[PDB]
Amino acid sequence: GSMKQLEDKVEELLSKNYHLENEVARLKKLVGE
Amino acid sequence: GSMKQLEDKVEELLSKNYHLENEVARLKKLVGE
Repeated sequence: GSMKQLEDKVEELLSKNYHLENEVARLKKLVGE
Repeated sequence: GSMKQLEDKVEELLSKNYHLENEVARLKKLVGE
């Protein structure tokens, strides 16, 4: 109910946020060194 | 109440998701061409 579905929606975006940010870090290493 | 605060939390992650993904796209252009 509510919280667990809304929070599951938030956390799912948190998961791709994890992926994007990690992807950025990897790319910015090549656009870094 | 609930929805507007939970959804505001989701949408805020959606905002950085926008930034990360955009940042990835820019970086992957340099790690692309």
